[PDB]
Amino acid sequence: AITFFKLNTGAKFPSVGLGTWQASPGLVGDAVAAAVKIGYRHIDCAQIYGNEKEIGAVLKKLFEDRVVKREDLFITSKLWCTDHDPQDVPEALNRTLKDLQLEYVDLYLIHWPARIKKGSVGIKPENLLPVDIPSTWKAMEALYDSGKARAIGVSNFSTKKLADLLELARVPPAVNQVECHPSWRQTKLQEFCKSKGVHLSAYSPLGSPGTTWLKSDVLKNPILNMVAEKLGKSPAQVALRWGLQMGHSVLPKSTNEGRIKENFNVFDWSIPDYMFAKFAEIEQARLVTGSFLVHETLSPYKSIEELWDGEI
Ligand SMILES: NC(=O)c1ccc[n+]([C@@H]2O[C@H](COP(=O)([O-])OP(=O)(O)OC[C@H]3O[C@@H](n4cnc5c(N)ncnc54)[C@H](OP(=O)(O)O)[C@@H]3O)[C@@H](O)[C@H]2O)c1
Repeated sequence: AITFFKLNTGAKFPSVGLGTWQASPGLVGDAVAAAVKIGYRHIDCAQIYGNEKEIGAVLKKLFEDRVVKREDLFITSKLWCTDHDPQDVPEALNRTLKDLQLEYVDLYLIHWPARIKKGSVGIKPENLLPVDIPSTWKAMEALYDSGKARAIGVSNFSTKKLADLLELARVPPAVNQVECHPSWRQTKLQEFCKSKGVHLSAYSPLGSPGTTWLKSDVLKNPILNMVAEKLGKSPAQVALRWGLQMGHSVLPKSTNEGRIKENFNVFDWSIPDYMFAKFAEIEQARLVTGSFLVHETLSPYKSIEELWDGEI
């Protein structure tokens, strides 16, 4: 069925989470409510998504109304690039906790391996700062030690950056949340993660078709669509079930009730082995390049290639 994965802390991580990037403050509450009512037990959040207060207000209502108990939900949030200095780390989590109306998060992630100055809404390369992941991770470890974050992890870390952190960390990252879908399979990183006991969690598992500045080609892939037609499932369902069968969690985002439901119905069927093999020939390209962190003169990362340590 593949309904959860065990983290290196022992915690059960539900395998399908509701994504909330680009879910507006006006729509995200009803989306979270609908998702939890349908059976989702995992919500992927971030301070930078601009909607944690609205998520918190609905979580409060769901708990009060006895739809779910806090202990049965898995809530992830992420430390934004402005808040990597160790002094700023616990303040950043405390703001997220206040907004989400929680006493702890189940998972707290370093969102990207980069620092940015406070004080611009927009990102400009002038505001990029030198990076110090070991120092930031030590501050994350204190949040884990105190129970404010029951698990800590990273996001957008290449194999090399994750390896470098693992070599020196006291608390190993529980999760590395990265772009992963049939057009960006991440087999190298997944294998490394598995060997080290780190769970890989897939963002943009549908290829983020609603993002205007990305090509919308993942759910249109002919191999994927043939499998969908043969099994009587939607292209999104096939993409999601594929991810589960590859051994990673998936974080599909929707603000539409029907799609939220559709995306969760990925446990009562499977992609048969021979059909599954066909996915291996889908052309590969990374959609989310992290170009906002890349600059020839002003950044620790002079190119996209450097940001991903060649994983492009
Ligand atoms: N750590 C990171 O740096 C990072 C980066 C990117 C994403 N993420 C996380 O991962 C989540 C998922 O990634 P994502 O939001 O980029 O994209 P995604 O989940 O791959 O795709 C979401 C898009 O697909 C549409 N959609 C959802 N279900 C569908 C279905 N059944 N059929 C057809 N279209 C469907 C949505 O529209 P509707 O909303 O209208 O249904 C939306 O436009 C994010 O929301 C966020 O939580 C993290």
